[PDB]
Amino acid sequence: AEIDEGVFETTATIDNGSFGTRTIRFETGRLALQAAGAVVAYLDDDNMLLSATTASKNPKEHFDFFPLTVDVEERMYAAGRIPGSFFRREGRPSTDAILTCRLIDRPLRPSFVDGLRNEIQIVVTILSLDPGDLYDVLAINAASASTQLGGLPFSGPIGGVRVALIDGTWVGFPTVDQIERAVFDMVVAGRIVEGDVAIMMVEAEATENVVELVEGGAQAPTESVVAAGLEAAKPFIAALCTAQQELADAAGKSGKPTVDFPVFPDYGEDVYYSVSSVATDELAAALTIGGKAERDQRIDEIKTQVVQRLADTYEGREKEVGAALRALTKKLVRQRILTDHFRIDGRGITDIRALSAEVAVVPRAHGSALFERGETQILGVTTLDMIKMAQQIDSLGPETSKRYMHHYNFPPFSTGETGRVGSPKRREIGHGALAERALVPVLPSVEEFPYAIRQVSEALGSNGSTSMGSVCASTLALLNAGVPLKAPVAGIAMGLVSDDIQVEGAVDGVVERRFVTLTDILGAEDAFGDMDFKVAGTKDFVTALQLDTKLDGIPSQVLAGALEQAKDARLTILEVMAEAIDRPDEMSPYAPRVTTIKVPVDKIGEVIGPKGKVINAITEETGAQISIEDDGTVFVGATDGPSAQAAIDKINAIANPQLPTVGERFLGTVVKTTDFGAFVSLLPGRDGLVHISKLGKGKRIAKVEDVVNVGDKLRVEIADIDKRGKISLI
Amino acid sequence: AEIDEGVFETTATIDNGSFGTRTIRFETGRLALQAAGAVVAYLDDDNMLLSATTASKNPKEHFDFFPLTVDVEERMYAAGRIPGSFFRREGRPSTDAILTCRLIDRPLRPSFVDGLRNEIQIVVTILSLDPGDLYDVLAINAASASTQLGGLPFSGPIGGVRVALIDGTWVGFPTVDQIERAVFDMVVAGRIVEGDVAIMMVEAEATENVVELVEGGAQAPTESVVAAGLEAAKPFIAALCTAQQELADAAGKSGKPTVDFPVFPDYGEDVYYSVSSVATDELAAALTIGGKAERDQRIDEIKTQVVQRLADTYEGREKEVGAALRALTKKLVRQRILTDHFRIDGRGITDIRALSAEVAVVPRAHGSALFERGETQILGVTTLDMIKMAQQIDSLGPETSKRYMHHYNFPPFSTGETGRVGSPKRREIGHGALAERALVPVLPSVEEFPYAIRQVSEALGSNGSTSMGSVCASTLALLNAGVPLKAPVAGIAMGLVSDDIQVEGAVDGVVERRFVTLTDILGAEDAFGDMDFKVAGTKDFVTALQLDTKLDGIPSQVLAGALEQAKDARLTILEVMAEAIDRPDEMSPYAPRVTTIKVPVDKIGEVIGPKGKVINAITEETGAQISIEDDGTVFVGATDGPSAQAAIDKINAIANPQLPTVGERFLGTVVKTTDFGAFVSLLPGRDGLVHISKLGKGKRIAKVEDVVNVGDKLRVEIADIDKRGKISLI
Amino acid sequence: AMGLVSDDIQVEGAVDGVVERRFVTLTDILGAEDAFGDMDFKVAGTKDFVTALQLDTKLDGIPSQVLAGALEQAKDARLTILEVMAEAIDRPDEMSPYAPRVTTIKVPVDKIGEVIGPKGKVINAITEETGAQISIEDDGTVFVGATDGPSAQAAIDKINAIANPQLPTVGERFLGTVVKTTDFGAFVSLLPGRDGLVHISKLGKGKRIAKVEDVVNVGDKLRVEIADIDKRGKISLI
Repeated sequence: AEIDEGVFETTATIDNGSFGTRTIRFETGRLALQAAGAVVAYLDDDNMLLSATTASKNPKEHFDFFPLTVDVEERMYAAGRIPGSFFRREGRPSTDAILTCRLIDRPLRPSFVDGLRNEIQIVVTILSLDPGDLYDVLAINAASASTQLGGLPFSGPIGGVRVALIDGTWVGFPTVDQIERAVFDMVVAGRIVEGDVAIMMVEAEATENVVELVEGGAQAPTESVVAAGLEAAKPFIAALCTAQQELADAAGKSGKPTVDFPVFPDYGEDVYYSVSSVATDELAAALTIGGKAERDQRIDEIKTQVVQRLADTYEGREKEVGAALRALTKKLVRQRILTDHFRIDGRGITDIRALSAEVAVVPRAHGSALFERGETQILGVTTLDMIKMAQQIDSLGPETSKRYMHHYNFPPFSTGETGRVGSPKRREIGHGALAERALVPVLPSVEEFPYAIRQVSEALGSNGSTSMGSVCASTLALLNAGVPLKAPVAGIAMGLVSDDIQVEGAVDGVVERRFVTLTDILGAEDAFGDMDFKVAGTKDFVTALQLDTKLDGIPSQVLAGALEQAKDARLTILEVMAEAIDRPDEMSPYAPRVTTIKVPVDKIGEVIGPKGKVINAITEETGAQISIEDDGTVFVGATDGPSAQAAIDKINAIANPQLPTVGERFLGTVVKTTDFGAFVSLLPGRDGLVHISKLGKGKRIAKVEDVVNVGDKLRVEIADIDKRGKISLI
Repeated sequence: AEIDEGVFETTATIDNGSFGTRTIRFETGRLALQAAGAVVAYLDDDNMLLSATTASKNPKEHFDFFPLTVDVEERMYAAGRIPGSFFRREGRPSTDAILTCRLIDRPLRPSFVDGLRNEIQIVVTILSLDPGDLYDVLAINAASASTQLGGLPFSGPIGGVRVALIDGTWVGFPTVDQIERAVFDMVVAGRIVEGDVAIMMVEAEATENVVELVEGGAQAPTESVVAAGLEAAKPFIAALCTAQQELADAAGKSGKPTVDFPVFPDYGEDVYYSVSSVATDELAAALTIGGKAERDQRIDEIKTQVVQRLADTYEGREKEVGAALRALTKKLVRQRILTDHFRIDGRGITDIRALSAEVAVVPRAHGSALFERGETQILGVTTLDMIKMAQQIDSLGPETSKRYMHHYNFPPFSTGETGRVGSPKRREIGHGALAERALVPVLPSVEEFPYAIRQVSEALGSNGSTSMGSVCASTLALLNAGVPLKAPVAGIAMGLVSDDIQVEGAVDGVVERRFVTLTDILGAEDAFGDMDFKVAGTKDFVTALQLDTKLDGIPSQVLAGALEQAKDARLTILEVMAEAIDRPDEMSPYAPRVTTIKVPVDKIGEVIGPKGKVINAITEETGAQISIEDDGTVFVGATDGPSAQAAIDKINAIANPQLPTVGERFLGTVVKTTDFGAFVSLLPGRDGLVHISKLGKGKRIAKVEDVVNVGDKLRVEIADIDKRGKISLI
Repeated sequence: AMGLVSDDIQVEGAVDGVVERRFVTLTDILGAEDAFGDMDFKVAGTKDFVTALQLDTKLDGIPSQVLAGALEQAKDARLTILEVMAEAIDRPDEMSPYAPRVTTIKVPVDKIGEVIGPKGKVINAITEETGAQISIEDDGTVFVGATDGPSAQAAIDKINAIANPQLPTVGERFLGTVVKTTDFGAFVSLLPGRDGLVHISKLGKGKRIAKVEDVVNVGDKLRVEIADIDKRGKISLI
């Protein structure tokens, strides 16, 4: 066992009520000795991931941001399988790997000492994944433990758990079974400070059967239930963080940092003091008028005047004074928004910016959308095709066949600046994943609507948040394409500014926490904002959330009000949508007309046979571009409507030995006809059953050469064909 | 022939005894006129490669190493075939191309003028490759000729041949047939200096059936036969290098270079004199204590004092100072490892550094290994799967279907420095290929153990040599995986330094040639070493070897002793290794439990025709999807223990039932009937036949139902036992 | 490739203006000539008709009268290089044995369905047993292939010995042996993938059958003779 010193193990016990108990263990020191921090993780004792963070000794100069680059080596051998690629090796990390990478990276950057320059990378390699489990929460927990153990400057460990509303109860670290049983899952990452846990980050979800459960008996996910879920997630985070700190202080490390890290602040305190003291009041006075027409030009001219005024004094320093002006205008806009609460546009705080939506723009495509909310412009397009082609990833997760894949784009010409175009970055994948995760539950079932949907959310220009516009374009396109949505979906971005300055407060202690939740966020608004939710859902139940608290948010009182404002914005957006388009439109004939049919499973051997030919010939000659389906039950389709109907008739005629019903005719492949009998060579192995006396009128033949006379008028017609499957007359 | 004025050609003849003679020819000037070097190569007038070397005129400053970038354009059209990729074009060079790239790049860097910075690239393209031939040795020979002809600063031409021991005889440049017949194939590359050949590189091998040949009558490949192979390869190298030299000096070139090359010495001569003078004997005396604790403190003390007596004196020159310190340090440690006969560890030379091994670490995977030799900690995991999926590369080489693929990993957090994780570099591929080539001979055959083995050698912190640890972890993962290895195999890196020192001699200079063979290598040890083997083999016969002599090694007396030291090291490894685990373990349930069965090929098309369907559907309804392969092997997905056991049981009881006996009662049914008879399908392996004439008990029978009415029991009765053993139903 | 330079200069003329547009079309281009050139064609074609062009006017070219002459110069150079061609090689050479000699045949759709049909595992079995890969489409064309030239002659031999047996001459008889028979008929592999029938007229060679068990036994002697063979690859027995 642990006979040697250096392998420090701990436990993280979670009850999860009466739905089973799972244990989480962190063991350090046995592996990856050289890396600064080598914690591993255990769930149920059948899950194993190893985390490691390594600090570059040589500091970086040309960098100006924090170069924290996280990555997950999602090795294929954790489950008992071999990669299916042409090279038999894991390639570039898949979509789920990049999603988990963004999941781990997001609640780590704010919790770092400002202005760190030495390159820091966190590696989380997967080693064993039981089926039905997700490698998200314990991965981020392990990474937090790893960066904690290494002695890096870190503001305490962060825990991460998944909760799920299953039958009115929340469970931690659920498996796929309860995830299907539950109606609403979210990940929650947080840190405890001063004895209270603060929700650093939460990424929500709606399952693939939430509508059925809500109709079948459940509670509609709303602000109350998500608040309850946060409350239920708090104790699990507390337990995880306590376990992490027990591990950290057990090793005797994470106390005094033996290795110091040179910090690179953007601006000095002296230049800050000088700039603020020389330009504290005139800039505020010029801002307070808010001309809304030339106020911007006035503020630029103040920046120019101040920078020429204090650029002669100090030579060779340019960026720091710009950052100092940024911080100045920062403090002024926050005090202004906490005292009189004006937005950059100058209008109210509880009203959405002007918007407009158009439908049926792209001519040939099966759908279109021009959701044009203010400056943000998003174009969405559907492309319906046969269930033959769809997302078919292979990875450690249990997901195998994605019917609905939601691509995305951030072309450089949209933002207003140049840049290379090619493989999308991680932000693109994250936003597209959020859009798909938000729009999945309302999409219809497979059986009612057997089709493959692909949605591309082109971004034709964007100022701030742009994923919600992508969701709106996606729903517009889905209704225009003919997909029978259960309920149109919509999204909106929700900001919030904290209270850093009180009312005067020289002798009076009062905290006017005027938690202004701005109805929408601009790029500058997100720059000087402190909070963001970006919720999205239908009229009744939310679908996605993304909260990225910097620190010590914990409103616990106005979160309901912010959710209510988001809900009001969502209903306004949906009302404008309904004024634009309301009901699922008729399906446009340019799409392939695939009509489902029902056949017995054992009868497929007669329908398709041993993967036979002639199917491609009929595809070329008529347009029956159907191929071998994985499910077996074949749904043939054709692009043109009349062609689709003709295909239905001819395949229904050729594939089956159809009963001689009323008006039934036989149209097969007649290659040979002879007079010494008859043969139906439909498919090898089996032959069409015939009756000897119903064809020969109860008379036999002796010879073919002499007996068969030239002149035999064959007035032979079948009278009755029964379904017994044998030959017997009276 | 001389078919042009200015095109010079020559020959390279080899006897190869009675196993055929293959002429080798190089002709220059006919192709690639513009590049500085235009050598092409011929083997048996049916193999063609063209080698070119181009020197960049503009010097490179920011570079500090030698930027010799070599690459082989393994053009797919050398054989008569088209690339099978989605774009019909050769993509990134395949594994064998990278292997040849490392094969050529390895014994060229030492044979260059020190401190060269001008970019030099060698391109070796393929044009024709007869099947059964390997494009390795003539490629490096042609590249050597190309670099010699171009007038580049070069030590001298190098020759390389592939020599294989067959039936006690060595044959150079063999085809695949003799290679399969042979038991040991070696590629030797070296130059000739002062009239004597010097072996500059060796890369050994063991064939795919070496053990069966050696047990069928042969000699076990040992140290003596390795020395014999080196001796037999010497004349071929001599002849090849002679041909290269006559080709070069025939052109009138390769004497005084018209084009000169400016060099960038690492450290200056004067700074070397200064550093030596200030730290001649003080540094030696300080290091003589061998404290091994504060040595870093005192060398940094020397560094700071060197700063304060030279950096003020000489400014703008800092890196070459440190180069001087490290060169002088390597000089002292070399002379001391000669005189005092001790290494960095401080203990005996013929002593293996501490080690430990563990088994069954990764829970879910089919195997594991924690070979933890000192600092270099390595991990290995097996993953058994079906034959249908495996490596199926297409290239010029005759290898098509690879069963055992041995991946490798060098994650950045291992060494303790940051890095970019993604596509592996050339060193990763080279080490992984060496490991796979060392392990392949002992792995069992297809028929006894039909499985697809894929193993990854994760590196969890490595200091110096790490491929041998990968091989050890490989044999552990295979042993724990359940595959019956013929004999476990390991290997230990072998170090050795030359002797520039003398026996005292205050006035004369003598030769004291005590070749101390370091039995383990650290990174610094190989940095200031001159000899490294990395041998690996079982108790009886070696499998791999990698010799990389710096220059003028030619021991010829102690190579056997060093190999015996390696033999003792690997015997100690294997003893501890068996102390860890000895015999192949029982097969783990999580693996796909495949059984072995045989079927008539001609008879599959009657009842086994469905194959891809029907059976899969029913066994998925019963909960075990089976991917039955056409070869007869039962490829079934065996995930759960009880499920897998029931699956293999039903399969064994359904596909190969115990052969029927007289008196067995089973109730079958007929499904097909026509005018020419009826097919009876009861069991595979015997197609029973029935008729209607015998159904009348030796009397004419027009109808059957007329005799039997309701209430009669159709008990299967043994009416009579005839000598023919043929009966009919009732 | 044809390259020309525009005459931006006049004949002296400090004040005189003469349009002496010496549009010199350089018949061959070097790298430096392209660098300081002003016109690129890269025209290519056969003796009769051109195929490709690539025009790269820098600025204000519009010759409209000397492009014809440039094309004639290109045609002359093309004819010269094609004469050098003809001196080098003239007619398509012999089809090299090393490359895969694939020979095609044309048969109707009915022949395809009988021989292979739905492309089951029989195609793979034939490929493994002989070494010939066959790609068949129902568009009317029949591609039958084998990589090696010897494999190709083996494949054509099997096709023209199974589908198209040679018609025997007068006086020759062939004696064959069967490995397993039946009573319903013979499982002779005249057409793969299909089993025929033997009529009641020729079962007894003109003899009626009276008793099944008492007289007729299993293991009797039966001879088969060909009636007629067509060139369509059929074996019609009546």
